Amino acid sequence: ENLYFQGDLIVSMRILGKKRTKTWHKGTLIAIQTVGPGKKYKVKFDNKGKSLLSGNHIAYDYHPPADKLYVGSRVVAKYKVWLYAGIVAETPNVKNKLRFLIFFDDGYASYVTQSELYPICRPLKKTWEDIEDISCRDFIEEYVTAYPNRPMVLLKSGQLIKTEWEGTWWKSRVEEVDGSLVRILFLDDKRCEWIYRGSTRLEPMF
Ligand SMILES: CC(=O)NCc1ccccc1-n1c(C)nnc1C
Repeated sequence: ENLYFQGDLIVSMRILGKKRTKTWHKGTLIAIQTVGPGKKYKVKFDNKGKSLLSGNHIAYDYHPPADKLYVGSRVVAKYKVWLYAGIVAETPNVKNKLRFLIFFDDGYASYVTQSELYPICRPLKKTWEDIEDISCRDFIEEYVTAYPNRPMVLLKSGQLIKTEWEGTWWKSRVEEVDGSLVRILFLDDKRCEWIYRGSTRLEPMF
């Protein structure tokens, strides 16, 4: 059946849609289709294209209030400017300077503000089940379900550690700590990465 209304969605509303590049883009909802118990959403993008999308691949074109976001919430966030999907890992508190921690689907971790987030319209019941990479999906499942139990390593600037990258352990130095993230300098290539302090990639004991 073709619908005009579905929950709080209405044909002709402004929306974000996921493209095949995995980046998200502004568009208009032009149709809502039911296929059995399933639903699909047709989006005409502002520049290029039409797509027929599942409800976990569209997002509202506004910023969610803080009270609607939980650990595990499925969101689209500004990525450094692209829009990319992720999962809320922390909500604002004193220890993170009132920011949201986002774990992006590709494994990137960043603190963002509410103005950098868009809520996904119809997330999966287990929100991590549409993460493509099984290693990434399993980490997120474990993190979200164990929360607020979060084993982390206490690191300090200047500390020498080994950090995993592409299957091997590299000599590295802690440059800076920002809440639950640590900025690691790899000593061989002298390049930095922000890493979650509960990552098994971090080995201070060697
Ligand atoms: C940069 C970061 O720590 N992201 C968290 C994360 C989120 C999802 C999947 C993997 C990871 N991860 C990476 C990448 N390194 N360790 C872990 C855990």
